[PDB]
Amino acid sequence: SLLEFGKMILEETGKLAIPSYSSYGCYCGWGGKGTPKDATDRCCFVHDCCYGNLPDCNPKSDRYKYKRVNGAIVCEKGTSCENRICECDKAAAICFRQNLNTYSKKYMLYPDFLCKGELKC
Ligand SMILES: CN1c2ccccc2[C@]23C[C@H]4[C@H]([C@@H]5C[C@H](O)N4[C@@H](C5)[C@H]12)[C@H]3O
Repeated sequence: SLLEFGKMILEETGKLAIPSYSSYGCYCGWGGKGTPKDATDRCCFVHDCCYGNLPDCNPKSDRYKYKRVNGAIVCEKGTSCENRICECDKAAAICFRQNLNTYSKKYMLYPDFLCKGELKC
């Protein structure tokens, strides 16, 4: 759920998912249109796609458990949905951490009309 995801992000990047990741570019946060603006936005695109592979799960509200073995994220065993949701989130958190160097404040609160294009998962 958003509770685990938000905490994962904070731990990984040091940034508060809200508002650092919840209104960035074309895919980070409400939204799903156009060409991703940068690496961080691509992380959110892939994340969106990952959740898209789970039509009968509920990623925003289904809670999972995860632990950290030193710095590594390890998804704990739960229902099939919880395991798969956790893997989606873990990947996004790592992706965000891998692209912190290019994270740009100019993409925060990015206006909708500038999100143009088609990009299939
Ligand atoms: C296609 N679509 C869906 C079709 C059928 C079930 C679920 C989904 C979506 C809605 C949502 C979300 C991501 C994000 C995304 O932008 N949308 C996609 C993938 C999904 C994902 O959970």
